[PDB]
Amino acid sequence: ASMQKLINSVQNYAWGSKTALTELYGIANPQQQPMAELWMGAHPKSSSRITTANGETVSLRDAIEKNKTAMLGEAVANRFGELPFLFKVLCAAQPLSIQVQPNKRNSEIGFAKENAAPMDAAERNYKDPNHKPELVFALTPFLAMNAFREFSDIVSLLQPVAGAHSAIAHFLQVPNAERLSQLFASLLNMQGEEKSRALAVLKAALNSQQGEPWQTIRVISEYYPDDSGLFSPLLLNVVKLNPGEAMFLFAETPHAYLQGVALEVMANSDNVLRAGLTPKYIDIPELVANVKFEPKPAGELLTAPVKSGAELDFPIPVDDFAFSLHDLALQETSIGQHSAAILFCVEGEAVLRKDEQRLVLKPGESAFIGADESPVNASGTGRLARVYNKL
Repeated sequence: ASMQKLINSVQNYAWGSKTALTELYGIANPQQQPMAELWMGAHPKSSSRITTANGETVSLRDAIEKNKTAMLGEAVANRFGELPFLFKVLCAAQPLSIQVQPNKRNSEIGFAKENAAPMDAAERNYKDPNHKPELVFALTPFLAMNAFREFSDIVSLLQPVAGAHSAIAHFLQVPNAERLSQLFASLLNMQGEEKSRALAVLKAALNSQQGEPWQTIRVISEYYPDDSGLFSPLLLNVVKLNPGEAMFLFAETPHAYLQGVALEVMANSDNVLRAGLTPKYIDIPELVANVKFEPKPAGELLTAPVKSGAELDFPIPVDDFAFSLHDLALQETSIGQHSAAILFCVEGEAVLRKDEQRLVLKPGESAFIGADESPVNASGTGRLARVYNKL
């Protein structure tokens, strides 16, 4: 088959929505399980599968291993040696942890620092030496946090909780990167009476303070009542993405997914440094060494796409992946790339054609197109999301 309909894995993590994938796409869930992530790719823990001329399904990862140049293209093959991204539908029924991704050089350093002394333990920050760029694209209204607010923005939000902790008063007297870093670390490091004081003062402020981000803190607090993370909407931008909007998650920058359904594209790494809204241990010094305490203004948070014909590209400052949306109509458009691609039906209904082969995708279904099989022609109605490499 020139085009391969994907059989995909759904991770049933405890935080997933019991309904989102069913409401959006008709995906069955009779056991009423939490369906947290739908994986499109070649991850070894749970690769997508494809069907052979034969009738057998095979791992997409194994099929790529067997024919890398043909499937990935020479460029991706020689640079990555594998499908360099994982593509997901994320369906957060509750807020998730704050995270930070180290950049490439520090991932390499950290990965070698740690090898020299316990793989799947919980002081293991670097499970690998790859970086982890990500893009999120909203499928329903998507509440997230991303990056530090402008300092005057933080100063204004902290005033009502100045008495919460002395690190707050400290930042207020001189609101700079250094004191923001001390504040961030002190908040995460709070214990016992120090922490309960800080949390008591924050909970009370929620009665005197209306609107955002206070409202966001209320939402988080239903799931994380004793977490120092509750201060983070006062330091970090809270953003509500409308469906069709995207944000690229830069390295060294805190972020969190709080509510709603999105597509996510990432490079392949299981590194994560957590920075709150988690019960796990956090290595605060390592976290701090990997955060850029530089404000990001709200106007620069969303990725500005570029529209050319039926294609809306989302420019990504990283090589690991690219991402585009394709408006479908009756007349075919050619969708071609020098890499492997995964095409995913966001809404409507797509007919892919490659010569005589016709493959129909309904919303939520996806197909893999090997490098040797580009281009394919698309028609129908709605939109197709495409993940690929521009290299």
